[PDB]
Amino acid sequence: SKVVVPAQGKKITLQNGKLNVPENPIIPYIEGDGIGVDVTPAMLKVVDAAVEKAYKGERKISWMEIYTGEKSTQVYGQDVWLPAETLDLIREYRVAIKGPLTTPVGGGIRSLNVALRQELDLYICLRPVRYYQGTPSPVKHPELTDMVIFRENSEDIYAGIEWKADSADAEKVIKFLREEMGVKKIRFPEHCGIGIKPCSEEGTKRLVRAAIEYAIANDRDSVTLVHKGNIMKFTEGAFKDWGYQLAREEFGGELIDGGPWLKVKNPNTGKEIVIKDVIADAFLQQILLRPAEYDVIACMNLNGDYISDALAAQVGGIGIAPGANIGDECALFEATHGTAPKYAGQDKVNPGSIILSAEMMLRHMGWTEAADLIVKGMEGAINAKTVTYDFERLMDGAKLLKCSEFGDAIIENM
Amino acid sequence: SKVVVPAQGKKITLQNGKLNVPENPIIPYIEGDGIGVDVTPAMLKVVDAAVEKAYKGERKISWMEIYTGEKSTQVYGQDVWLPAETLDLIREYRVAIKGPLTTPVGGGIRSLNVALRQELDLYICLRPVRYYQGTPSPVKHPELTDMVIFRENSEDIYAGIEWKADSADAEKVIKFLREEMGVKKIRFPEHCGIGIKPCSEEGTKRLVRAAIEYAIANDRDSVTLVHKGNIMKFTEGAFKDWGYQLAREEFGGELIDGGPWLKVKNPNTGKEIVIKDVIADAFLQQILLRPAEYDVIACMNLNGDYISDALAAQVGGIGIAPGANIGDECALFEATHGTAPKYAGQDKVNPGSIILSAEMMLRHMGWTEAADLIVKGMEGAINAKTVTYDFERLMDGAKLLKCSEFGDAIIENM
Repeated sequence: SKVVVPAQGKKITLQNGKLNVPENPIIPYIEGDGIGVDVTPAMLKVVDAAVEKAYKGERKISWMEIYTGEKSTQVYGQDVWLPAETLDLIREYRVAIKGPLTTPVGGGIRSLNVALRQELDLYICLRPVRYYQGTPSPVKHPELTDMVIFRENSEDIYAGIEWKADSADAEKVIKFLREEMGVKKIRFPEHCGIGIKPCSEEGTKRLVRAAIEYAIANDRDSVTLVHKGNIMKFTEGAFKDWGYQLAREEFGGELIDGGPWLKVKNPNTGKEIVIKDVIADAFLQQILLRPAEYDVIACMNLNGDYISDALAAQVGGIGIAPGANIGDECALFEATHGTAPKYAGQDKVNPGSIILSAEMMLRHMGWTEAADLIVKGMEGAINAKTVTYDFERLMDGAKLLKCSEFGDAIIENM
Repeated sequence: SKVVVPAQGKKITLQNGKLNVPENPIIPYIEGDGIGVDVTPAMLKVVDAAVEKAYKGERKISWMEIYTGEKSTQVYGQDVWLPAETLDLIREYRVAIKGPLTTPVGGGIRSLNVALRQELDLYICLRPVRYYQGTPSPVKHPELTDMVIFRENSEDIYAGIEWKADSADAEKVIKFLREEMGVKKIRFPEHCGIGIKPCSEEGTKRLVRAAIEYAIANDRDSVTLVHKGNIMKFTEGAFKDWGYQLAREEFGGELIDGGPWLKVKNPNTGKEIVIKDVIADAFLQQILLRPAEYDVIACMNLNGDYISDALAAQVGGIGIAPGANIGDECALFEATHGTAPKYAGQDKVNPGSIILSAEMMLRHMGWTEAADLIVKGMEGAINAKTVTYDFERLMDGAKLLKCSEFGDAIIENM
């Protein structure tokens, strides 16, 4: 209604579990608030150059701007932070990409990023982190990290089910818990905020299924379920048990030794994938002390959030980390950093996160050649030490480029 | 009843908020399971040598063995994992120290470490992590880390309030949430485990009060409240607000700029302590990229658990990290690693964690001189590269010592 659909261009189609991508597909993109205004132009330009180069003019993306966040209020009026038609158009066109998003405080509005994930049921938050050679790192051996995070997006304490301390609601559920359920374990029931943490069998088996499938499809070496199940036995501990059950039941997993670990034989390469688990606080230690031991990671919402952020900091990628939210019906790729408003408009932040999320978008579309050209350009620009301000402070002998110029340096190294 | 109280020795007394420690105090110690049998002898020997050396024979600790874990079942019978009299004797003698503890699976027994914390109301889990010069680290600059963690021990998702998927209880509380509370946000209400996360005003203000007091008493530079309050507004977000409120209300904090940060003037040194906050997933990134910016940390149960484990791994201290659980009436110091049963009895693991928890025990007793002699010995032994197997693998040119021998190397460097 305020989105103008491209006169040239055709919709991507879902023909039962498989995307049928035209040569001129319409992709919705949400520009983003703050530095979204800088990074999103850089990404439309390097993706267009990559499909122009890979398919020699045969394929072209028809970009369609849709709205969410601060820009949606400037287009539809001060009150609409998430238009109902963004949800519809992402549902419809099947794959979209977005920049960083401002959620307001003061108006009872919960996280717009989490709102897109939950409203469209994009239950997989897929976070690849690997080291790009030559980026400045805080750790001695960042090249040892090559992990892919499958983070559950629809349950956990992130579902936003909670009531304020002293609210009627809170008093009511605390009354129910003490009187009807007989819980004598809340230390101070007065002036007490309550949050609910749900974890279901359908919710964890659909994420774990995707993670092992990823491992079979890319011959990864192992799937690690991370959980804090020694203290949270019926949510986090249920996650690890339903995860192992699904690897036994659906993937024909077998005990290594006398357990608990399983082996899944990859029906294509013949190799064995280890399904193992590790407690989430020892895992935060293990990614720093033995990163080469881990590969594909499956975990719940909160932990997945912490794990990816922590891993992206050790490889030097806080600003170049890609991300996707995938459901059965559509996928939304995204810059995983913030709106950074101090820099907005100055053309200086790193466009690397949304550009590498656009390669994940291309790869997902089946446009592998265009997608390999972007990570080829990326490696080259960083190796050329022809870099953005955030990488040049930490590097000696680098050449400082603006946001837009690092975009052309990715195209030059293609 | 099976503990034999020392014929020489006198009880420590609490004479309103202040410990009155005799020259020959009786300290309860729980040996611990697994490698507890190796580390706890090393710690009784280096602590005795440190008080012998510091006070030239005037003071002496009367050690009294009490029981919890696997050894309690061998003393009181197969079913008693936590005797009621351990709780009483730690209450009574005021300060105790313990080794690693085995909680059994199969018998519905929740975490014995968490059980001591909650049953004795030791609401502060105090975790100091600093770098000891010359220990092998995974990061380029471990010397930049010097933080003290104040982790809330009595609330959060760690209170163990939860019900299994498909249990009558679970069905009942999910029914209450959907019908009586009108929650339409649980994605899959069938086959769903539910955990409760409580956060009260009394529960967070008593931890934050201790953390700022620590900062005033040791002239630390700042207190950082870390929380995941953008998604969990009424528990984690209530934590940050009640934390700032208590710094305004009780410590006379003032806005820096137009907020949100506060300044508290230290009434002894005149210096300003910054009370600031940072979201918990960006904080896991910040301790690796800018560790010198942070000092005293206050946080809730789960986050505190993750933060300390992560910080102890980057300074090379997964096996030398000290810890305490402090309440208003008693304190329990502890090895913060596991029972490690494969090595148990072999005299090879690092006794550094329980020894440095014993210096925190000594310091807490007011026996500062004996406590400085232990960290003097520690620095010396590690600097002499006269070290235990876990540090020698990662070091070149080290001399390998057994557990007991690293204990004598701490005494030699005293």
